[PDB]
Amino acid sequence: ASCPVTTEGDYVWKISEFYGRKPEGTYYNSLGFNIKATNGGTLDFTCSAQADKLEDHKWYSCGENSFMDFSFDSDRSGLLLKQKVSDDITYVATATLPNYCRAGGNGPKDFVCQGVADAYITLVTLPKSS
Amino acid sequence: ASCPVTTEGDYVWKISEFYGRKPEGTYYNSLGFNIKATNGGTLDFTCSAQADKLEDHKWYSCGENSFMDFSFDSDRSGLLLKQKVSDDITYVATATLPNYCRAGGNGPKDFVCQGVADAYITLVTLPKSS
Amino acid sequence: ASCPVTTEGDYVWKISEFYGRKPEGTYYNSLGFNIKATNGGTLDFTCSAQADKLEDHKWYSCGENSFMDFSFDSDRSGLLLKQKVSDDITYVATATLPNYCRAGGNGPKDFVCQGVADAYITLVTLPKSS
Amino acid sequence: ASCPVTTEGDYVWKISEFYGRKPEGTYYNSLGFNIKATNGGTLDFTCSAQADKLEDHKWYSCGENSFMDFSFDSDRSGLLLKQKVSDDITYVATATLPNYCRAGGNGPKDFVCQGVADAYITLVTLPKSS
Ligand SMILES: NCCCCCCCC(=O)O
Ligand SMILES: NCCCCCCCC(=O)O
Ligand SMILES: NCCCCCCCC(=O)O
Ligand SMILES: NCCCCCCCC(=O)O
Ligand SMILES: Nc1nc(N)c(N)c(O)n1
Ligand SMILES: Nc1nc(N)c(N)c(O)n1
Ligand SMILES: Nc1nc(N)c(N)c(O)n1
Ligand SMILES: Nc1nc(N)c(N)c(O)n1
Ligand SMILES: Nc1nc(N)c(N)c(O)n1
Ligand SMILES: Nc1nc(N)c(N)c(O)n1
Ligand SMILES: Nc1nc(N)c(N)c(O)n1
Ligand SMILES: Nc1nc(N)c(N)c(O)n1
Repeated sequence: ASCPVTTEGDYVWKISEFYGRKPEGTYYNSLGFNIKATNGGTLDFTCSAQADKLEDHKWYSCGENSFMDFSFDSDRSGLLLKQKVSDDITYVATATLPNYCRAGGNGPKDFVCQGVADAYITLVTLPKSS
Repeated sequence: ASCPVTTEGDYVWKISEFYGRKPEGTYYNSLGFNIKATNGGTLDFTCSAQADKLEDHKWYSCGENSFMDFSFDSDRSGLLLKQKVSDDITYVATATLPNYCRAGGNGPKDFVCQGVADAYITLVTLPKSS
Repeated sequence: ASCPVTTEGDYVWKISEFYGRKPEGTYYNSLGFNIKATNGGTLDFTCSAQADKLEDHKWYSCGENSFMDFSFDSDRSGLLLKQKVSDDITYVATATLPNYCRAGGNGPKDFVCQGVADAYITLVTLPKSS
Repeated sequence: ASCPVTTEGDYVWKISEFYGRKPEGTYYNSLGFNIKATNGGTLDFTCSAQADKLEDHKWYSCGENSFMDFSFDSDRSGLLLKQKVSDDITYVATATLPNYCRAGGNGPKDFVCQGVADAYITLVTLPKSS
């Protein structure tokens, strides 16, 4: 409404249901979130990754097939998405995914984090080239 | 080259590695194929479905998350894809996926089919509305 | 240690990282948890299900391939697992999966639940027959 | 019947619907097969792997969660399975998966292979230790 955020558009997607697990309270071993189109299109999918230790500032596929890559900066809960549409067109988008972490019960430094608010991202073309 | 087929374009995708299984030599219980962008974009994924009995002229998701649906007419090896880009824009596309079936060994009427040639599809906008 | 729970055995598995989403604060649309062997075997996997509305007291596969089924009673956070080992042998197992739900941000009655403690299940043979 | 093969048992599984793709007619980039219990138990799943280049004599998980690993010797179409049941018990099993390869259409040296017969494997305990 009067929120300083655009919540609909052909190049605007909603990010929701952020999850992550920090098995030792530091790095994530599991991270994910839902991505949905806002323009009445069909797109609605999970973007996630797992590893013994997930890295910051590293591209992960959103899934086995996915046309989308993502990267995370855990220090700022910052998400970066990338979509390469053609040889010459790539979109990127960013957001903060606010979340709350609490003890998960599976070890003395095990924490699980979940989103406390949705975020909206805008996809914008990267100049060809850098 | 001199083939009566367009093999590159922003709205042209390559279909390859068609597979299917007909457990009793009639209906499919498993069907799939690979879809790849031709314009240098990243898109490259598997579209598939399984059921005790897959139906002709029925939409199946390409995968759990997928932004794409497909339907198959097994009588003509005809594929139909659909992509709903927005409230008002939907693309559809069609092709024939030539294939060869041979005995699969898992029952006396078990046949497995695999693609013998790639196919190229063109995505075109459905008039709003029918 | 002095806890009234068995945490290791060939037929004892650890349940951890319970998650669930209640989009309208009532039924789950997403539920899952991790299952791990305690006896030094390799088994370690996710059991989950999604639907527009998940049902209580209904078997869901743990995953596409899984040899395990589960059911949930949301009124008591009660889990039931079933493993059919042979024509004549089926194991079942139960537990409570304690969890905490909090607002998820994706709608005014959206809640996300996560496990606050691990649980241990014991697999026991169902008499042949009921 | 009078076949020199055991087709049923608690430790005997049926292997069927072998598939593989050799993009350049040499190494596989995709390999898979179905595994089913013969004793009336529920087990029935796909074991597969993909990579730019799959390696011989290397363990691959059967799937993301799987309790089973496999390895393949492409020179003899030989399959090896491994199941670690406990700290001290591991089963292994072997078979030949007969198959036929034919041109797949997606490049001049692209071949796709599919099983021509089912195979039966027997799981047997590895002595503790080697
Ligand atoms: N006129 C067509 C506008 C809809 C384009 C939306 C593309 C979003 C994307 O996948 O980045
Ligand atoms: N100028 C942008 C043209 C590239 C658009 C390709 C969209 C293909 C699709 O997902 O249907
Ligand atoms: N002596 C063999 C004992 C290990 C059996 C564990 C089986 C657990 C299961 O999948 O239910
Ligand atoms: N008496 C119980 C016998 C059934 C055991 C089958 C175990 C097969 C496996 O997962 O290797
Ligand atoms: N929706 C969802 N949330 C999660 N925490 C996980 N792990 C998962 O796989 N899917
Ligand atoms: N970590 C994680 N979060 C999610 N939301 C999902 N779907 C998933 O599979 N994994
Ligand atoms: N005009 C247009 N641009 C895009 N980036 C996409 N994906 C699309 O479908 N149409
Ligand atoms: N039937 C089928 N075909 C395919 N090409 C793939 N990837 C799949 O998962 N299933
Ligand atoms: N809901 C849910 N929870 C999980 N722990 C996982 N792995 C999953 O895929 N989905
Ligand atoms: N049943 C099946 N066969 C295949 N060739 C493939 N690729 C797949 O994913 N599933
Ligand atoms: N290569 C391959 N073969 C299969 N039989 C299956 N299920 C799969 O996913 N991939
Ligand atoms: N006696 C027995 N041995 C095994 N190896 C397994 N898996 C099982 O369920 N029961």
